Amino acid sequence: DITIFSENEYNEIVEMLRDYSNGDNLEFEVSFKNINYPNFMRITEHYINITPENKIESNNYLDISLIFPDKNVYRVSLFNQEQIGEFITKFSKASSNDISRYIVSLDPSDDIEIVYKNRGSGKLIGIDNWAITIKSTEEIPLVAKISKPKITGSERIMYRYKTRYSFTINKNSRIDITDVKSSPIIWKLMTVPSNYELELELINKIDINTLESELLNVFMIIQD
Repeated sequence: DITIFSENEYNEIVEMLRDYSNGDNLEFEVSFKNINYPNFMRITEHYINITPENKIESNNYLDISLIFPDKNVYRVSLFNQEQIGEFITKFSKASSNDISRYIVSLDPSDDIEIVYKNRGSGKLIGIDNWAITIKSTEEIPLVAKISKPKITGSERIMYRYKTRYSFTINKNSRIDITDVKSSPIIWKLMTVPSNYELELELINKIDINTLESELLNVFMIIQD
């Protein structure tokens, strides 16, 4: 019998879980900090071997994030491997203004996912003793009427090439483990050293005690 949350953290997260179940397009995520390569290998191997095939989703994609002055983000995800290659080749010498103009011109499809991340609605709680962050953010999917944000020329761009493995451990939870190549420069991206991201993403609201037990299970895999 071991606890993750203190009394104040428990009560604040309970309110976050309530807000999550009540608001449209809200996501609830528990991000694990300082995941390195051997952790990545252990986690991926652990879940691939025991998770049923239809509950395993594997995706290679490029996330282009346009960060506006208000700190909000317009993010385009390209899933088609050839379009990723064409984008990298055609825009390697282009300016941020030229790239941003092309990014907002793209229309959503099965290979192109678009989302507007309202970081102002963001609620973030760090659990210092367990190196995790509990976050709830609004992510509005722009699918195929779309009213896109205006390009002024003061946008910052961040590129993230991701190799993601997603495991649906039950009806309300999903483990996302990702090998990420991050860079604000296009031609550098595919060769920059990988950072590793691990998250427990909710599909539906759960009791905080169920959240505690699920997080403890992930910590048990990570720990040496």
